[PDB]
Amino acid sequence: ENTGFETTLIKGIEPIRQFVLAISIYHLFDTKLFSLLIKHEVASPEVACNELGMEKEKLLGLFRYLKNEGILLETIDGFSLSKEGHALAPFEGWYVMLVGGYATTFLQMGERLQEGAGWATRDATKVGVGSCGISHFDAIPLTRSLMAQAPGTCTKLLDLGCGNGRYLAEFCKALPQIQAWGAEPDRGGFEEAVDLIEKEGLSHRVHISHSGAVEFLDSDFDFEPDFIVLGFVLHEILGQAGRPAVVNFLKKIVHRFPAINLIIIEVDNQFDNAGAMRHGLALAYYNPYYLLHCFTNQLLVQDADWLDIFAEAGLSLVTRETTSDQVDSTGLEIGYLLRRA
Amino acid sequence: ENTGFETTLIKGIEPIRQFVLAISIYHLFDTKLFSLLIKHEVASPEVACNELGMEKEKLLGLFRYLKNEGILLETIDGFSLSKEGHALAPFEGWYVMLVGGYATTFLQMGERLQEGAGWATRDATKVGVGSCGISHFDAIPLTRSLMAQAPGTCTKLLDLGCGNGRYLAEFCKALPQIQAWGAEPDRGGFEEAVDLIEKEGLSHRVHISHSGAVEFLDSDFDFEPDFIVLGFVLHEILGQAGRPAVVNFLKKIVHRFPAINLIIIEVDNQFDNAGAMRHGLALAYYNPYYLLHCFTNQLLVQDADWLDIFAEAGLSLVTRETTSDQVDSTGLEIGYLLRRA
Amino acid sequence: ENTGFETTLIKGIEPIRQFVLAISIYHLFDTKLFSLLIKHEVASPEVACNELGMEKEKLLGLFRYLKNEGILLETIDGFSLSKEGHALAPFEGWYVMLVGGYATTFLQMGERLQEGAGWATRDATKVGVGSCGISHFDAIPLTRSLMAQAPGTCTKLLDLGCGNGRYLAEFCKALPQIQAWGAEPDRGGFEEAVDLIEKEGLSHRVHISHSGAVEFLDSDFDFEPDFIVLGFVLHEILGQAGRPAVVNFLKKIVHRFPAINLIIIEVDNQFDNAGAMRHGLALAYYNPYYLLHCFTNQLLVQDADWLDIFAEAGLSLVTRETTSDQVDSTGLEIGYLLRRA
Amino acid sequence: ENTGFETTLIKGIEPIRQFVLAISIYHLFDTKLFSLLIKHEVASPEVACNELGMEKEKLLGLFRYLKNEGILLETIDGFSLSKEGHALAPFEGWYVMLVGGYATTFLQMGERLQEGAGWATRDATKVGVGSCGISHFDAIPLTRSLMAQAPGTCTKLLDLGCGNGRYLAEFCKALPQIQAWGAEPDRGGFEEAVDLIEKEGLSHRVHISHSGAVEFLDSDFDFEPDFIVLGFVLHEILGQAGRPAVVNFLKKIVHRFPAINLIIIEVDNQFDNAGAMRHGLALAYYNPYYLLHCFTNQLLVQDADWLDIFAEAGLSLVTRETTSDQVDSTGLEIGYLLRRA
Ligand SMILES: C[S@@+](CC[C@H](N)C(=O)[O-])C[C@H]1O[C@@H](n2cnc3c(N)ncnc32)[C@H](O)[C@@H]1O
Ligand SMILES: C[S@@+](CC[C@H](N)C(=O)[O-])C[C@H]1O[C@@H](n2cnc3c(N)ncnc32)[C@H](O)[C@@H]1O
Ligand SMILES: C[S@@+](CC[C@H](N)C(=O)[O-])C[C@H]1O[C@@H](n2cnc3c(N)ncnc32)[C@H](O)[C@@H]1O
Ligand SMILES: C[S@@+](CC[C@H](N)C(=O)[O-])C[C@H]1O[C@@H](n2cnc3c(N)ncnc32)[C@H](O)[C@@H]1O
Ligand SMILES: [Mg+2]
Ligand SMILES: [Mg+2]
Ligand SMILES: [Mg+2]
Ligand SMILES: [Mg+2]
Ligand code: NA
Ligand code: NA
Ligand code: NA
Ligand code: NA
Ligand code: NA
Ligand code: NA
Ligand code: NA
Ligand code: NA
Repeated sequence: ENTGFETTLIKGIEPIRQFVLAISIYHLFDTKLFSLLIKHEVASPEVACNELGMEKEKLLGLFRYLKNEGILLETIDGFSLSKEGHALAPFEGWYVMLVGGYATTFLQMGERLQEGAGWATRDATKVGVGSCGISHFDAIPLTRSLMAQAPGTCTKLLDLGCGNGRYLAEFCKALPQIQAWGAEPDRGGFEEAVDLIEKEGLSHRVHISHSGAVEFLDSDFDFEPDFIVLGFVLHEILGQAGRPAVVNFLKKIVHRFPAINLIIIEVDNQFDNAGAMRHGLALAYYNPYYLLHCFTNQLLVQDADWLDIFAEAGLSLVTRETTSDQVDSTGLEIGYLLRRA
Repeated sequence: ENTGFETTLIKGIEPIRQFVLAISIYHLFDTKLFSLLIKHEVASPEVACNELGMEKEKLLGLFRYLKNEGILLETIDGFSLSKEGHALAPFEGWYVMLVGGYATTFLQMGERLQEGAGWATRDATKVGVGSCGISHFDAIPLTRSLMAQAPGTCTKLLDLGCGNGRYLAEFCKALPQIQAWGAEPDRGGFEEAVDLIEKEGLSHRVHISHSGAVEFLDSDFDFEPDFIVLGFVLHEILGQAGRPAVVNFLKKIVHRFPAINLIIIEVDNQFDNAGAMRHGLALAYYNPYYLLHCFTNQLLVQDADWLDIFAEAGLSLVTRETTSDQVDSTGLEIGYLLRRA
Repeated sequence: ENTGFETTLIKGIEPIRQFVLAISIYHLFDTKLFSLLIKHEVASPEVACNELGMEKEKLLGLFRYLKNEGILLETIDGFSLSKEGHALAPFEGWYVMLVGGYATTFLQMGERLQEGAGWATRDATKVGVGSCGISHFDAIPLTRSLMAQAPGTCTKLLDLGCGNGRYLAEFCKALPQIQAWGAEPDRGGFEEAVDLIEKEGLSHRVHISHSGAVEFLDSDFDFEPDFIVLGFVLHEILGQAGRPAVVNFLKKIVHRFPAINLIIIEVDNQFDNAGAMRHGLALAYYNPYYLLHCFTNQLLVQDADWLDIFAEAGLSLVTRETTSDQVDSTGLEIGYLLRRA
Repeated sequence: ENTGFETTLIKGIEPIRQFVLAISIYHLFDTKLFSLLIKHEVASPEVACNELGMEKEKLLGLFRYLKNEGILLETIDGFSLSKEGHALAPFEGWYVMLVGGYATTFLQMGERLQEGAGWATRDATKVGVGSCGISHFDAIPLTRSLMAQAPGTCTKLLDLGCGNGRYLAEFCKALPQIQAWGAEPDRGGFEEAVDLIEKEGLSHRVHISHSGAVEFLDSDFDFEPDFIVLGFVLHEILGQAGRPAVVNFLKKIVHRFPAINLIIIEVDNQFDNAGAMRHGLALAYYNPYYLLHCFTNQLLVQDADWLDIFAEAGLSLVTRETTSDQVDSTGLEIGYLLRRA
């Protein structure tokens, strides 16, 4: 009979309905259709196709799908972002990072669970670009707050694992005296960083290198940074190379630059903390973030584990802060301002 | 200031939270962890790992993620499906089809929108296995209803595009006189069909061929089916080969078997019908289904377009029915019972 | 142990969380706080209190509650409507009708289920005001569409069960030549109608009477309307007085005004129609609407039952239409344009 | 044109859809229909009507409404609780308290905001019965944990503001040696307490008095309790009588019983704490709870304010605990075990 089955089916596949919506919103941003709709206000599929070099029948299908979900409006003149569509604008970075960067990673979990199957891969170009977009809201203001509390003023800034260079673009625009250097090991992210710096008119003040963090510190250069930012990069080194390697890397930084101010941003691993995981942002963001870190070659640890690593590396904590409670009130994103002990 | 940003962020990325949940539920089913939890009732990560050949730290991460979402319970003895987890059991086919089969397809939409980029690919093995799982609820009962209304009793059944052979397994178990033949062009789906038929003890009554529908009808065989089922296959032929090819294929069927009863199941294309698209199942299932058909080499048309194709092919409609309103009340899934005019 | 109980509790009481939010949004509109926030942009509790004659500690509690739900933003200068709060503006009529008018009705259902307990009461003033607010979107445009299909021109309009007189105000602003008369039996609704007509500068063109529909038609007056509108009033007469009374009332209308055009708006009773009840607006609005109509002295019947009543009353159907699919695509709200047979 | 209005309307009035569902679930429990469906498994409206003395057409309306929402299933034999309906069972206390006890309170907020309008009323019988139902999960296990940490053994227990006496029934069933006395000032709650104690076969061990807490301590009796429980009652006395009255009341307790162990359960007022208010249970339960406490004659204060009151009353804190993180992980429900300083 299957009595009452349909009502249970509609609820049972609600995650699938939102799964397709999340990928469709990601493409709406990533293909620049979102930016096109903002600029044109109303655009026919023909006009959007001519501008972005797309095929009309496929574009009309995406637009009809989004209109059925209320993201777009359709009039005789074409399609436009609805109020709900416009409201998505600030969240671009989260879609780019988690869908663009990590969709393949989540899809690989079944095969990667097998004994000896290795780490799930990701699209590190989208992870870096998306992460930088998110950092505009949480990590960049946290880094700015920590920088203002250091005894010295920043004049030469080094950002290792810089993604598309958004921290350097924001700090340099706000603080005109700064000269900066970013290192990004992902080739795609490195190319986006060189492009962003050029587009912002900062190429005379900011250089980007295609390099990993450890290899950059082992390389030869005359730049003498007074600040180094490690935004969510130490846990990647921790997973990739191990704890002794992280301690040695931090020791190398203060051996080479004894007067440097280090700003480290990390996520506290509270995956197994029942109360922390009930916060709406811990469930929407941190729960999938913790899951992907169990399948990739990256290792999140607790606030106390980081403090112990800093002590072992011969670093003193100047101050520790979490993000503004207006953007992320979980207390899981922590910034540390450190100096040589 | 970003005043009130976090509350908007939690709602803004709700599709991403459910996107990861949908992929995680898909793996819970696909890896056989769901079946293991049903059998064991409670299982430690060590016990599940030993049984399925998995790695404990990755499995513990998936289990902790699912426990945070309420799908699993954790006690000192291990993990178990919660009431919410158990409730997911009937929906396996939808997760396997839409996530397993079509996740890559949705992820390809951005690149496939470009002029000349071609059709998005899919994992046709998962599409066929998942589709057969869904058909247990909607299309198999619809096919059974249409078969009972035909003038002749079924003795030799041909199922073209059979997936894992679930229609043949269900009809043969319920109707012991039937001999059946299935054709599935996807190698993976064909192998699952041979395995399912063997596991059900039906290899003496059901044969499966690795073949497409048109090529199967052009092949040489002595089998004289009195019923042919085309469950969601004509729209694939329509997209792949065009309307004249579909008409010629239908004409070939009644030329070769003039007394045959044809049962065709298709989805009515009402993507642009405002009222139809507000039904909860049209939004959860048919909206993403219509979207994927704009990006793959398959073409959905309306009920009237199908009736016109049948008239052109020299077929008469015996009866037309939609699915039981207890499982799918949209009126979009339509079954046609046809014979030679 | 209550293992995993909290996650089930948060979902289990989700209807209670939204129950309080719905009442709070209703008060935000009804107390004029919503209009105050629109005008001031930002207001401290002190400023809102002084303007509306409210108590600061209670107002701060409502504001903090709404801020936690994201309806309001709080800055050093005070509270403001968020983008989410602004987006609620068009829905005022639904909150005023279903919460203001019918909260007491839903709350009485437990006691009214008892044998001989009678009909649940409602706040008919809020039902009329709220219903008129809703009608701006659905029923007024439907009435306008039906009026344009009638032969001749409207010069004298009679609206029986007019609520706050919104149809008369809207029709008088679009058709500056018409004179109008409204009858509303609820004293509160009648007083709101006299006030709305005066505020719109229409008192020289529109008269309102405190009267029921049947009693108005039995009264003495020289007004010769060429159009009579019965917007969701016949089913109230049907419940209150019975089917013979409705037929007699309709007969009386065309006996007194043989050349009149009648426009009747009614809701088709499809409470027991599985497919109809899966539409998102059927669940959000029509399911509670049907429930209220089982506990109040009002009777909804099917489209065919209305057509039979019109035939028995000696009326002929000129045309029948449903609402625009841009506002209500259920097909449940039906407008009939009738004349004497 | 109202382009795309319907999709915005369905989301805009989602709180109203859940508002009606919450009231309907409350009645399903309160009228004993939920218990009837559990016992019968399947019941026709006629059978439920005959058993509970209800009217068939109204009951059929409630049942059809619930079936459309998936709470009930309908077969030829009648209606039954679906899996979703069965899953509601543990949450009865929350529906009885917040809907039964406080629906009138939320509905009065608009009028009670006016200067000099006084405190909103509530149905204290439903608040006490509902609160006791909730306490089975959170506060009773917390009280049991605190009792086990006190020196000696409980033999005489006094519960002031006992509601329906559920703590006394549960403590008497787990500790068969204890005698108990409860005081409840609400007449309805007092009568439910006398009935519950009798139904549990505990009338020879447990006495209930119709009295407030302060008046009970001022009355004459020979009972010498070694434990007194004040479960969510001190904040009611605080609002009703003021801080000096609460301090005097606590002083009176240890003056009369110098060796007594006091167990006080209170909710920490973190209404204005951004991070606390993002927890799913803080939004679902504590946000409406805080709102009700701004409109009723009850005052919630912070953990530090309670500790200060205890110090001023001459009490010393033995231990302080929050609820099990399996049921309530907000840290907002706090239990204090106190003794004379
Ligand atoms: C999570 S993203 C953070 C980007 C940026 N720092 C921010 O805070 O938004 C981590 C970045 O570090 C890069 N990365 C990974 N391993 C690294 C390594 N060993 N050295 C330097 N960067 C690394 C990744 O490619 C990626 O761009
Ligand atoms: C949507 S699934 C439906 C499976 C099954 N008939 C059912 O109703 O559940 C479509 C199936 O047809 C197969 N198919 C695709 N093109 C085909 C063709 N030209 N001939 C035969 N089968 C085809 C696919 O590989 C897939 O297994
Ligand atoms: C659902 S409201 C509809 C108001 C308005 N016609 C509209 O379409 O928005 C029904 C109105 O009819 C009024 N009413 C109820 N019984 C009536 C009667 N016997 N005669 C006239 N009006 C009646 C109610 O007081 C209420 O104002
Ligand atoms: C929130 S209920 C808590 C009931 C029970 N103690 C529990 O923990 O579930 C508060 C109860 O205290 C009662 N109450 C209110 N004012 C009181 C007073 N001054 N003295 C005693 N009880 C009071 C109310 O009637 C109600 O039954
Ligand atoms: Mg990382
Ligand atoms: Mg297909
Ligand atoms: Mg009505
Ligand atoms: Mg209280
Ligand atoms: Na981040
Ligand atoms: Na890892
Ligand atoms: Na299907
Ligand atoms: Na296609
Ligand atoms: Na209406
Ligand atoms: Na009625
Ligand atoms: Na409580
Ligand atoms: Na209060």
